[PDB]
Amino acid sequence: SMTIQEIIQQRNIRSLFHFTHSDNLTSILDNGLMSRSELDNENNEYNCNDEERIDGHPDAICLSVSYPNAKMFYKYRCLKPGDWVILEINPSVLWAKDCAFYPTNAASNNVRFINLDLMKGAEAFSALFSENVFGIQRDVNLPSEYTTDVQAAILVFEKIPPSYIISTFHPNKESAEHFKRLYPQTIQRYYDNLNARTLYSQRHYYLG
DNA sequence: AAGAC
Ligand SMILES: NC(=O)c1cccnc1
Repeated sequence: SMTIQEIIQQRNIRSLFHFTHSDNLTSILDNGLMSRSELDNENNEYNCNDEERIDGHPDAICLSVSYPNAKMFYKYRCLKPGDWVILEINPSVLWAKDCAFYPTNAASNNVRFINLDLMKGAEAFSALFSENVFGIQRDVNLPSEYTTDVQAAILVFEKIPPSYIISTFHPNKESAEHFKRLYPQTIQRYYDNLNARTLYSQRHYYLG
């Protein structure tokens, strides 16, 4: 059976993504990504989105494969003013860290009741690219690196050190420059015109 | 363009 690494190679996956409010970025670039449970245990300040955590795994960090969860992301941009950023993360996390793989949002009733052990591993990862995910039929032109359902999720049950963050995307140049000054060894990227296909876009538009 | 229960 194919390994996680083999699937990455075959599908041309190059990026994992994690959106977050800019309020969190200093702390993430300093300390790495941490779960809600761990931030609470360390008494670290953070700005979270979800007030329910219906997934049931507050000790896990949520990532996306190849494109952010543009639906949940846009919701929280409407609800929380200020700049949002998108962390780009090495696909190596998928094998190097303790990951569970979900073909849709990890809070969905379609996936959250399954034995967590069945969601680890290459078989669970391959399911993110299935021809039909709980009624979403994969488009025949969707490129190989994209999940069938834009909300497909990775839950990472340990910390992600900042060396796995390969770049960070900003919604304006000033935001990127601010963080570049503070973190000169890191890559801080930005869009000048947000009227464009950007990682802030819905995926169907981005790939259109 | 607005998850999840
Ligand atoms: N922060 C994230 O990128 C995220 C959160 C919830 C679901 N999928 C991704």
